[PDB]
Amino acid sequence: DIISVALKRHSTKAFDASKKLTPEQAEQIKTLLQYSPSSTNSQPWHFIVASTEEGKARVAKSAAGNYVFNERKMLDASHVVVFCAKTAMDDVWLKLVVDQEDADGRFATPEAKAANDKGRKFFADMHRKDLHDDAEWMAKQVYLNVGNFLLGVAALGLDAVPIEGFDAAILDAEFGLKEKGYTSLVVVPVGHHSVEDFNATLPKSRLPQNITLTEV
Amino acid sequence: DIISVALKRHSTKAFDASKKLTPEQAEQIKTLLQYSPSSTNSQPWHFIVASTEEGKARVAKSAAGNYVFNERKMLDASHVVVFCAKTAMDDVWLKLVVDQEDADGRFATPEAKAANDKGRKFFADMHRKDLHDDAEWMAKQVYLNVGNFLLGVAALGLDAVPIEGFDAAILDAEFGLKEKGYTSLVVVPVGHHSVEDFNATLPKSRLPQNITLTEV
Repeated sequence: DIISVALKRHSTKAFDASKKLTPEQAEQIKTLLQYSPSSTNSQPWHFIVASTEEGKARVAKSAAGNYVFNERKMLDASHVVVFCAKTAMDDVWLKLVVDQEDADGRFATPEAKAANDKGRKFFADMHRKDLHDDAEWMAKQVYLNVGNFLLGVAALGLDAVPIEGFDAAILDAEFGLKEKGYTSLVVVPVGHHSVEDFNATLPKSRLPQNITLTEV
Repeated sequence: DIISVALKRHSTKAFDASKKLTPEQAEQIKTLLQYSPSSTNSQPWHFIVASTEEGKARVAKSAAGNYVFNERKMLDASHVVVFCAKTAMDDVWLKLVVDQEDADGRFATPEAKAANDKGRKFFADMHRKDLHDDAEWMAKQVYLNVGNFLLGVAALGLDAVPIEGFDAAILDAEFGLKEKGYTSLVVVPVGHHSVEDFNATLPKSRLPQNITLTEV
């Protein structure tokens, strides 16, 4: 029951370090990351999945200064996913996407492929040429992926917490992201909460629909 | 099985206009919209849910020019959700949120309420005062909501399609959004796909994880 899932999930504030994902769960979270939708199937993303103690420690380097209050979340979780966006949408990437759709059998003719390519380039060009906002456009797709992921892991029975409170300059440098054409946006530790997760026993709060919703 | 849901959902290209969701089903999609997470529980969003012939026709005015390929999706679907972001993060909104958390019983002391406000304002100020990107920051939270929503409605057994191919200036004007403090970002028609939805049976395509994913 997905409504139950959405109401019962919460942002975990403390993880049980003794509780790890099963091998199947580890495969399943990667599937969730991969199969998120995105505008034009542009998939303008990279994920770092940290499962080792060293890998997690490397990510937790970003929980520094004002962000130290998120360090233990990264360290004690089973798996920590860093969601990264491309910094620029280039034609090489657009070619990878369309070539992949072709390999998967989505095009009946070379002319269907070309038309799909031209449509995708229309949207990309709107951002990278007209509005000069392709960085933010791609970042939006990554945040969409994040929303999909949080509901997904909850439906798997897994605890998680989305994290914007991290130093992306430190995290980018740690994984050489800038040179590779990426930048880190959101860190999401995943696992099982401990008894120290104070947010497990607080009521969920949201603004009333009277404020956020209009019907016509 | 949420992985099955993830793999079997698709972007609907043709809706059965004879198949309306009940008011009770609409209640569930409104719950999904409301209960999405967001940075600091900022909830910097408004939703228009159009379900009448005239309501959807109003939204569909935005699918003009190069966007006519999306017009029929907005007209034929049962319930069409316009995701909107706030255009600026104001102090009044921040107070609304923390007061709601208080009303919902999340603070045992005044200092706990004050701490939550202070933390929230730290992030808000980072965006609106330092980076001058609060509009983009909030739009990112709205895209996260969209990701949650697309997986959610799929898990309810409902078809949908996310739409960026609309003229947001036209949609904003039609619903007077800008002077209200909002701007439209994504239109999501929801309903049941028709047998003429070619995309319901086309193979799904994603880049392999060997490109997009790094394990450490």
